[PDB]
Amino acid sequence: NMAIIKEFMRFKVHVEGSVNGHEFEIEGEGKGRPYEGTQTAKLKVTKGGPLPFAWDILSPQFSRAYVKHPADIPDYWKLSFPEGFKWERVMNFEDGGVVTVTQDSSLQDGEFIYKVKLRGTNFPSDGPVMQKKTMGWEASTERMYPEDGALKGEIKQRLKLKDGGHYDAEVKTTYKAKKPVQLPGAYNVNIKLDITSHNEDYTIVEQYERSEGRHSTG
Repeated sequence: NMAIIKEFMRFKVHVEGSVNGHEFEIEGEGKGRPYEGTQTAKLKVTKGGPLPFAWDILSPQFSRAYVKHPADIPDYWKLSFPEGFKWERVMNFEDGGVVTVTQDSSLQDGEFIYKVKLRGTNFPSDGPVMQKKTMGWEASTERMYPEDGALKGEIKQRLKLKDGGHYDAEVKTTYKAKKPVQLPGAYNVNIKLDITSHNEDYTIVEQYERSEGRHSTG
């Protein structure tokens, strides 16, 4: 797979979603160094803009081919190619907001292709998501473990707030290769996602993300 997952790779992403009933679409493209764990993306809202909610609930839904791993931890996402992988995620925010996501990752014409579907519900109208009071994610650690023939990850994820403090989410994701792939044992993925630029109404947004697997035993 080192022959097809090159040291520099591009991707395209399409998102269809709704948050508290507000429909939208995003198209974007990105690039990065899969073995170094780094990538950038530029996203454009193509339907439903400007979004009446915080961009930050969308940013983690877009790119698992770009996680650096030690040589002795199998990289489940890279090994799944050429066929690729899918994932499903649930985010429970502390004020009762919920985001559920499904995703398909494939490799076509030498680029990764990501398709995301998202449903956000039950965000309070006066809360930090619908009032756009958030200011980016703190760095996170996703605790990975194999279960039921799939790879699971759990995160206690924290969103900075305008007026101070944090807004918390509990996140669980199941990642599933489209063909049999060697599952890793338990380990951690450290993630930091930054919004590097955006226009005033967040209809054009650029991101940078660093993701690195680390042993949690040994």
